[PDB]
This record gives sequence, C-alpha cells and structure tokens, in this order.
Amino acid sequence: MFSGSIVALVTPMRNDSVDVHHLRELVEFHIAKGTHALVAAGTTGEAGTLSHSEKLLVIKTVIEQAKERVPVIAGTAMNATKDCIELTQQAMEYGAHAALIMTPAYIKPTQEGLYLHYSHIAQSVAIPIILYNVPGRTACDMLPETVARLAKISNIIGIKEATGQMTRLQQILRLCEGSIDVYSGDDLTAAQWLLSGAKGVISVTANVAAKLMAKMCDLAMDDDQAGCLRIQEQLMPLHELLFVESNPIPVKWAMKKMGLIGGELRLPMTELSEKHHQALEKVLKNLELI
Amino acid sequence: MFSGSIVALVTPMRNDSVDVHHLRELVEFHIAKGTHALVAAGTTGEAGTLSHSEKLLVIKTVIEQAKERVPVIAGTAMNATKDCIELTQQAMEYGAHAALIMTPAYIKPTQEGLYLHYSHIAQSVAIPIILYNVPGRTACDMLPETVARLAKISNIIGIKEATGQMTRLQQILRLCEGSIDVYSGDDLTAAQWLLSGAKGVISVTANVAAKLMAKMCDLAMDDDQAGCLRIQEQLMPLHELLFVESNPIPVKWAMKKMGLIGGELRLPMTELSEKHHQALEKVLKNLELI
Ligand SMILES: [Cl-]
Ligand SMILES: [Cl-]
Ligand SMILES: [Cl-]
Ligand SMILES: [Cl-]
Ligand SMILES: [Cl-]
Ligand SMILES: [Cl-]
Ligand SMILES: [Mg+2]
Ligand SMILES: [Mg+2]
Ligand SMILES: [Mg+2]
Ligand SMILES: [Mg+2]
Ligand SMILES: [Mg+2]
Repeated sequence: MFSGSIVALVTPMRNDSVDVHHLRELVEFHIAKGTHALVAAGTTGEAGTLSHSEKLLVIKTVIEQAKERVPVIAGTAMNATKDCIELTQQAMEYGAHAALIMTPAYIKPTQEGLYLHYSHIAQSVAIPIILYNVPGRTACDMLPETVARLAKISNIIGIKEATGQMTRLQQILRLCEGSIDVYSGDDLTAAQWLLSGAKGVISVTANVAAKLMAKMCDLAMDDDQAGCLRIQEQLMPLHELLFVESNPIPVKWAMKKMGLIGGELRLPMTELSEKHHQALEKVLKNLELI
Repeated sequence: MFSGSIVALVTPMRNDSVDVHHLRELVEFHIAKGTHALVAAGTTGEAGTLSHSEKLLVIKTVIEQAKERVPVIAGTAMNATKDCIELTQQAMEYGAHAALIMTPAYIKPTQEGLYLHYSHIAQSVAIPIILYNVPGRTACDMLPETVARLAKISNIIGIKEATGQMTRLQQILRLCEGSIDVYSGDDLTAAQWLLSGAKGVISVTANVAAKLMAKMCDLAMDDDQAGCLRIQEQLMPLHELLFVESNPIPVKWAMKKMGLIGGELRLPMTELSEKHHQALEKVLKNLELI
C-alpha cells in the first residue's frame, strides 16, 4: 500500500507546544523532496511524551497540510488494547491512510496477548494497520510466527520491523510468502533490506536527507543494487550519528542546524550533548545539507 | 523510611473496572498478615494499562482503607516530566507517604535527562520519592553514578533496583555510603540483597505469601542469615513460578486460586497459560496457601 522512503516525522515544538507552523512546513518540504509517505506522531515524533490531544493535533495537522498529495500514516499505539482502539479510530476518522501501531511497551505481553491486541484493534477499526516491532525500546519482541498469524487479518498490511536483523526479515518473508509487507525500521540496514524483499523504510534519516533517501529507495525499487548501495554508503556516517544519543535527539539537532525547526525536546529528552555537535555538523556540511 | 516486606499490590479488576471491593479486602489482608508497607498502582498493579483516573482511584482506595495502619507508597511514573509532576502531586495530596517513580519507558532518556526528570519532580512536589530502575522492561538503565547524584536531593529517599544483579546493589552502596536506601525489586534474589545491605523488598510474592515474606525480611533484619535463607529456599519455587509469564499474569492466577480476587487482566495482558497451572497450584498447596 506504501513503498520507498517514508519519513518518521519529528514533531516540531515551541515553548513545549506543538509548533504547527514548522510542522506544516515539513509536510511541504517532503512533498517538494519526493518522500513517498509521512508518518505522523511516531517514535521520532516524540509519541512517548505527547498527550492524547497533542498526538491528534499532530496527525490532523499533517493530514490537513498534505491535501492528499502524499499519504499519511498515523502513529496510534497505546498499551491498553481498549485505548489503542480509541486512538486508532480517531486517526481513521481524521483521514489517516493507515495506523502504525507499536507493540505495548514495558508491560511485556505474551505472544498470545500481542495477537489478541492487534486482532481486536483490526476488528474494531476499519483502517489498514502497520505493526511496529522494536524490542530494543519496548522489551516486547513480536516473533515471526505471530507476524504470520496477524497477516491473516486483512487490514494488517505491513510490519515496520526495527531490529536490523537480516534473519528476522528473511524468517518473516519465509513464513508469510507475500502475505504482509515488511518495512525496515532501521536506517543503518535499510538498503540491504530494500534489496532483500522489504517494501520501504520508515526512516529517521529521511527527515534530513529526504532527497537522497528517496533516491536510494527508488534505485532499490528499480533493482539497481549497486546504485542503491552507493547512496547507502554516502548516508552511513549520517545514519550512525542520528543514533549517537536516543532518537530523536540527534535528528532534532540536525534539523535545528538546517533551520527547519527550533530543535526543542520535551523532558526527559534533552538537546544533543555538545560533544557530538562537531561530528554531526561536519557530516551535514559534507552532504551539502548545510 | 520503609523496611521489610513491601507488597507491590495487584489491582483487582471486575468488568474491566477497578474492583474497589476486593482492593479494600487486600489492604485488610496485608494489615492482618503484617506486611510492612503497601505499593499502590505499581507494575504489579497494571500501571501500564490503567488510565490516569484509575491510577488515582487505586491510590485513593488503598490510602483510605489503610487508615494510617500501614504506610502507602503510590506508583506515579509518567514518561513526560511535566505529567509525572502532576500525578506525583496528586498522590501527595491524597496522603501517600512516598511516590515510587519508575524511569520513563521506551523513550530511553540520557542519564542527564534522568537526572533532570527526577530533580524537577523532587523540586516540584514535597513528597519522599523512591526511584525505580527496571531496564529489562523500560530499556533505560539508571546508572549508579546517576543514583549517587540524585541521593543528594533530599526528598529522594530510596531506589527500587529490580535488576537482581548483586554487583549493581554493591556499586550503589559503595558510591552512596548510606545516602540512599536500596530496596530489592526482584523476589528471586531478595534474601541475598536483604542480607547484603538492602533495606527491604518491593515484592510480587508478598501478594500470595505475605506472612512468610514478612518473616523472611524480619529475620534478615535480625541478622539471622540461616533463618532468612531457610524461608527464601521454601519460597523459591513460588518466586520462580510467579515470573513464568510476565508479572502480574501468574500472581493474579495464584490469588484467584486463593479466592482473594477475580483474577482478571486487562488486554493485552492475558490470564496464565494452562501449562503452568499444575506446577503453581502444587506450590501453593506445598506452602499451605491453598
Ligand atoms: Cl522542534
Ligand atoms: Cl529493536
Ligand atoms: Cl544497508
Ligand atoms: Cl483481578
Ligand atoms: Cl531489570
Ligand atoms: Cl536470595
Ligand atoms: Mg480513510
Ligand atoms: Mg493482506
Ligand atoms: Mg503527607
Ligand atoms: Mg537523604
Ligand atoms: Mg488462556
């Protein structure tokens, strides 16, 4: 349903309120740069500290500004199944084209509990759903067998798989045989995944290098393996630096430096440590982004 | 400020709402069995899937029923520092004796961001605070160096350190030299911790074996290593089974078997798989709890 470079948008903030002005500008930037879809209120968008109202404001802002020029995916995870259904229902009603649903965090449901969670959400809300597995943050790993069961629920169209593990990508494809799209959720390994059966990448780097990310994905879609890997190597110093502290700390600093946003983070997230500024400015300059 | 066996209370549920009747019975049960303090709305209380309203109802219920006969600690973690300040303030206003504050989950702040988080909470709300570190759930490990800085903020009284790693208890004690109390957050290693400088255990097993946990802790406090270890070895088969699926799935099953609660869990948490029932029932019988 989606492909290519899908940006996990930061949520611009100004004096601890959502910076609608800059968020709208980012939608126009991505449309101009040829990003293939937008994710609103994902992890890179500080979903973990935004209130329910703010998540909805961010989703609505992006959808309204896009004016059907580029698809919009809404992050709608909540730990309780009943809460996730309500948030996913409002994102659907706002016009989101799909819901990206991270697993519950911290509470560590069983595989059974994950199946019940997503199957209840999909039965309750008539919107395409992209599963999102990121055990390195949630302490919950969705196993490939669970993935294959959920692929039989027809509104479950995709999985953003952030583990960076090639054997994980290959076990899901082996078990599902096309019955679910896999999107990389790890910029550092995205090109290998796009060349090995993944449909796209839900990307942090695309916030900063949108054109190059779109190009890299387009070359992979054109089976230009050498071309794709060429651009991946060009990005790799930027990919590494964007996780030097927890995302979205580095990306906000880079976008700050580029003049795209104020670069504010809501506590307990903090602006990028001064020790990394030098290395990241150097990368941004080389890539001609500043 | 606290010591001994401190129960992380389950939150009894009925019809997907807080079961205030059985929650009040549990408060009387602990007073009768001699539990040393009660934690309301912690991880064992399903804090991760309770709404804000529900958390305050559990905390208020516990405080009111206790009638100052036993101290009450309120779980008040939120990811965003400003929201944690609001919940912690409310708990303080309701009369909680301290607030148990887990780190942010899933967003993975830096250690500076954890110091800002807890220093701002402590600054803003005049209540004792017990830090709570559980990186196996939250993907955030608060390091001993950071704990030693926070111990210099005088309303930070304690840390519930849930790693179960003896070198971690040792390093806090070494860096802090008594400037902060350490509470075990891991029943499986709690006796060795109590015998090695920890002040108490914030316990899951105490929900089910409240009299034995209290005597195990009393014996540790009396410097009776053999008597303490003897009870810990009697409880060890129960400790093990209580984590066979994510807490509080097994403990709520055991409490159901004991007639103390209905044993309902909010999705995506699921009642204990049948394959564990026989082993856990045999243990409860073996301990004369059933
Ligand atoms: Cl910003
Ligand atoms: Cl991960
Ligand atoms: Cl790659
Ligand atoms: Cl219950
Ligand atoms: Cl842990
Ligand atoms: Cl032990
Ligand atoms: Mg629609
Ligand atoms: Mg399908
Ligand atoms: Mg008071
Ligand atoms: Mg002190
Ligand atoms: Mg069952």
